[PDB]
Amino acid sequence: MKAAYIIKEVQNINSEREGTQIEATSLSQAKRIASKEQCFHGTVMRIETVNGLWLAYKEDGKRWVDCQLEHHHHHH
Repeated sequence: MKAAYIIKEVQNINSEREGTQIEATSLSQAKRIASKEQCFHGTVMRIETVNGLWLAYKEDGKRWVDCQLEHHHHHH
């Protein structure tokens, strides 16, 4: 089944902008779509859920960085 993702192209890793709605059948496929859709040299592509959770992002010339998906809990 397709899932909804949001792809953002941002100037800086810790920047926020409106993204674009995509559908993809896996996170792997969403990453392929996001890299293909990059419009500007030197920006960061980020994949989020519709609820705004960071899933992964990629700077130019670097590999995808996968982000932590679970809510925090106390370890002590």
